[PDB]
Amino acid sequence: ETLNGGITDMLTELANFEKNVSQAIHKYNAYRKAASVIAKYPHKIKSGAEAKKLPGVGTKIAEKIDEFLATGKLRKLEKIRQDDTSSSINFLTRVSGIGPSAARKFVDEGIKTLEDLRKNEDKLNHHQRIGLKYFGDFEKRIPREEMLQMQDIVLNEVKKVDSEYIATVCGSFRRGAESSGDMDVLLTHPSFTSESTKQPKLLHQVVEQLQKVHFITDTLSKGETKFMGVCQLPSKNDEKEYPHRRIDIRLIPKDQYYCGVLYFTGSDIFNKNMRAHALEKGFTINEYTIRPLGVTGVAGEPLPVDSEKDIFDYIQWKYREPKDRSE
DNA sequence: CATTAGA
DNA sequence: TCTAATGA
Ligand SMILES: [Mn+2]
Ligand SMILES: [Mn+2]
Ligand code: NA
Ligand code: NA
Repeated sequence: ETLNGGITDMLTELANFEKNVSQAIHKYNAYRKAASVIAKYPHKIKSGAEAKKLPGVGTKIAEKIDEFLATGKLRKLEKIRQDDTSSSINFLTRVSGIGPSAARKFVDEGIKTLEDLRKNEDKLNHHQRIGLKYFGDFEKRIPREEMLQMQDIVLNEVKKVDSEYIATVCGSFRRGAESSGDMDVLLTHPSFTSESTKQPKLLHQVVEQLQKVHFITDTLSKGETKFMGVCQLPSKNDEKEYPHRRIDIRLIPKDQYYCGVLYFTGSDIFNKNMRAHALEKGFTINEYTIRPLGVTGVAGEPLPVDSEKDIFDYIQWKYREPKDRSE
C-alpha cells in the first residue's frame, strides 16, 4: 500500500505504456500481475531477487526493480515520459471517444495536438466530435449543488411522461459525494421486466422529453436500452452559462432494478465486500440478481427483490445508507 | 462484460 | 461481421 508503492507504481506506468503506445498486450499484461503481486507482498522488497521469487516476477521486471531501487528512477520510464510520440498517444486519448487505436492512427497521420484535432474534424466520428467539442467541460467535476439541479429536473420529466417510471440517480452523488464526474440515471418501469419483450419506446420517450425541454443537447449513443449523451442546465439569467455534462440513462427490467441500483451505487469496495459476504451467507450477487447458493458447488433461482433492503435482508446485513456505502 | 457505432 | 470505445 505504501511500502510497495514505487514498485507497483512504475509497474503500472510500465504496463500502461505497453498497451497504449505499443500493441503489446502481453508484456502489458505482464507488468500487471507483477504489480498486482508485489502490491500484495507484506514486506519492503529490497532487490530484484527478493521480488524475483514471486509468481509473475521474472528476470525482466526484477531487472527493472534494482535500477529503480538503486537509482530512484528508470531509463525506459525516463525515455517514455519524454517520448513526444507516446506523449501524444496518452493525450489524444482523453478525448471522449478517442482510444489508443485511434490515438495511434491520428498520431501517425500527424494529429498530435488538439488543434490538429480541430483542423481535422472530418477525420473524426460523431462521438469524438462531440468529445472534442466539450473537451473542456468534460474534464471538469460536477458540483453536487448542480447535481441536485440536474436530478431535480430529470425526475420531473420522467414523471411527466408517465407517472409509472421509477428513477434513481446512482453513483457517488447518491452516496453523498461532494462532486461527481457524470450523472447516472437508472431507470425502470413496471411494464418492463425480464420476459415481456421490451418496449424500446420506454427509453425513447424519456430521452425525447429530456431533449424536449432542452436538457440533453446531444446524443453520444442512443440505443434500445442505454442512452449516452450530454446535458446542460439552463444558463439562468445570463452572465453564467452551464458546462456540458455527460449523462447516461439506462432502462431496466423492473424485476432487477435494486440489484442494479445497488450495484451502480457502489462503492467499488462496498460492493465487493458485500458480494464477498452474500457468499458465506449462502448466496450470489451480481449486477442483476441475487441467487441462493447450493452445495454441489453452484446453484440458480433468482430471489425476489423489492428494495435495496430485500437484498440486505437476504444476506442478512445491516441496512447501510448510500452515504455509508463507502467500503 | 455488455452494449452501441461504424465500416 | 468484427473491432473500437464507454462504462462500471
Ligand atoms: Mn457515468
Ligand atoms: Mn458516474
Ligand atoms: Na518467480
Ligand atoms: Na478516450
